[PDB]
Amino acid sequence: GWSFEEQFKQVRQLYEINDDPKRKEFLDDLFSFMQKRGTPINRLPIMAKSVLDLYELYNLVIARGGLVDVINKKLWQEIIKGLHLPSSITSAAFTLRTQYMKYLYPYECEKKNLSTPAELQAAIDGNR
Repeated sequence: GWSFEEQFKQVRQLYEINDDPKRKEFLDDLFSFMQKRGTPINRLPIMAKSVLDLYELYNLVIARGGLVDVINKKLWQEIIKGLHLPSSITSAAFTLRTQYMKYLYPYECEKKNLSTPAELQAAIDGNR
């Protein structure tokens, strides 16, 4: 069974990444909003000696033009390329969008309000 405290200590190493005020303040705001449940994100795996920085995923998403733009254009390949998969490419694309949707879709919309969950379905419906 996967222990919950294991995901908890993984969040502490995220803050230890750097004492930069921008990164520290960002984590306090993002985790605090989703803190409604009280637990961190979905999971935080460890890459060799590096930790999967959530900040990197968000910065890459905006660097593209918006999560909805990425879904409708299906530019998940660009983010997957940065997150080099081992060699099995499991639900790599699917795994990224679901965890983001679980606690980062409201946060992204709150910070920029790129679009509404209504038109998002139009973007998701086209993919299907």
